Amino acid sequence: CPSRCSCSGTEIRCNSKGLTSVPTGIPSSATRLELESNKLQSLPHGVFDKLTQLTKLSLSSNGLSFKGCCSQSDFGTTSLKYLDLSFNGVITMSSNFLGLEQLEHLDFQHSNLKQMSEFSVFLSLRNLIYLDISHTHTRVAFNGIFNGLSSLEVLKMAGNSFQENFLPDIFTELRNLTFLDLSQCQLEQLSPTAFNSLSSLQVLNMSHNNFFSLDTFPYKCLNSLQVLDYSLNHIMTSKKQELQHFPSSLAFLNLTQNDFACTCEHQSFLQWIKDQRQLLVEVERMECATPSDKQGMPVLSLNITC
Ligand SMILES: *[C@@H]1O[C@H](CO[C@H]2O[C@@H](C)[C@@H](O)[C@@H](O)[C@@H]2O)[C@@H](O[C@@H]2O[C@H](CO)[C@@H](O[C@@H]3O[C@H](CO)[C@@H](O)[C@H](O)[C@@H]3O)[C@H](O)[C@H]2NC(C)=O)[C@H](O)[C@H]1NC(C)=O
Ligand SMILES: *[C@@H]1O[C@H](CO)[C@@H](O[C@@H]2O[C@H](CO)[C@@H](O[C@@H]3O[C@H](CO)[C@@H](O)[C@H](O)[C@@H]3O)[C@H](O)[C@H]2NC(C)=O)[C@H](O)[C@H]1NC(C)=O
Ligand SMILES: *[C@@H]1O[C@H](CO)[C@@H](O[C@@H]2O[C@H](CO)[C@@H](O)[C@H](O)[C@H]2NC(C)=O)[C@H](O)[C@H]1NC(C)=O
Ligand SMILES: *[C@@H]1O[C@H](CO)[C@@H](O[C@@H]2O[C@H](CO)[C@@H](O)[C@H](O)[C@H]2NC(C)=O)[C@H](O)[C@H]1NC(C)=O
Repeated sequence: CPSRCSCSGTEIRCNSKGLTSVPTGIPSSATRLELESNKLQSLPHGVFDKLTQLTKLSLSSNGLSFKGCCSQSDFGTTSLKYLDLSFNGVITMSSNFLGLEQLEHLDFQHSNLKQMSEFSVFLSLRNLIYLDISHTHTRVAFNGIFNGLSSLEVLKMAGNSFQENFLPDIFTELRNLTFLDLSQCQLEQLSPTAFNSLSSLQVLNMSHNNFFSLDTFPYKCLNSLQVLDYSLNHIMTSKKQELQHFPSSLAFLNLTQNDFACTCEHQSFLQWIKDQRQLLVEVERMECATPSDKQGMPVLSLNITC
């Protein structure tokens, strides 16, 4: 077993050891390798060339930058199923996962991704089930960003942003999605058809965007949806005057910490909000932001009159 590592079968873990270099003598038989929470600032060229049996690799939480990710030439193996490069430096995409088509789990969270959003870099990853590109300084504009991800079930993309603060139809190929995190993306508007193909979606996180309205129409097709998180937006009205119901599958609607406008101008919307009581969570944290004389009051404890 390499120095400062723990070995079990073909698995090697060398985590939180303050390592500045990759341990020497890692055997070619290794199938899983974790070097997480260390101080690796660079990897010598072809350091992984002998690790041809690797199915799992995590380099999470180091100071690594990749001038050309990601390919079998970068990691030696062509049988990688799990790659975690989260909490690192700059990751530039020069190769579209050449030789890494077996990937099932991919994590880039809190690393600065470059040359990804303008292209369809995931085109070959027909087996990918989990993708995390949260907080990657990604500006979404090109609609084909996720082309190829037919099998995807979990998509986390929190802490990014969209051209024109607009959510386009970027999920149309992702029919197997069960979890979608779009929180903290500065969103203000969405395509009415953005979620129409997502019949298996169970959790949709829209928390801490910049929406001023809430409607039921974009969620009409979401007949597997259980949790809808709209906390921390600026919701005070709806596009449509006549709001319907959310899908019957829905169990939780989070509207806490929205800047509700408790005025006669929004009597109808607020009445509809009251009627969603059985869906709502922590109702004490649903408070009026305006007008001044009602600021801080729980929305459900108010009867607005004109
Ligand atoms: C927010 O509003 C609700 C409902 O609004 C109704 O309030 C009543 C008083 C009336 O003006 C009506 O036109 C409104 O639509 C308030 O809930 C109601 O509270 C009153 C007073 O406690 C209840 O009245 C009582 O009714 C029973 C018979 O049902 C009588 O025996 C009593 O004498 C008494 O009059 C009424 O039942 C409540 N409504 C129901 C059934 O939930 C609520 O208090 C109010 N909140 C505030 C303070 O803003
Ligand atoms: C708005 O309200 C919803 C519903 O109460 C909150 O959703 C909750 O979010 C947390 C954190 O994501 C979930 O906890 C997670 O649970 C799974 C196990 O199911 C576990 O693997 C994770 O480690 C984590 O603990 C929780 O399940 C979820 N609640 C429900 C009922 O779905 C949400 O946090 C609220 N939003 C904000 C910003 O407060
Ligand atoms: C989407 O998910 C479903 C599972 O709900 C996949 O369908 C299964 O596919 C396997 C073969 O890999 C079959 O053995 C199962 O019988 C299928 N389940 C049923 C009953 O439909 C489907 O392949 C996934 N789609 C993609 C493109 O990955
Ligand atoms: C939606 O995303 C937000 C973050 O954008 C989640 O809220 C955070 O939850 C974690 C627990 O995993 C806490 O450590 C943070 O303090 C929370 N942050 C905020 C914004 O208060 C939220 O849990 C997500 N919702 C769902 C349903 O998963």
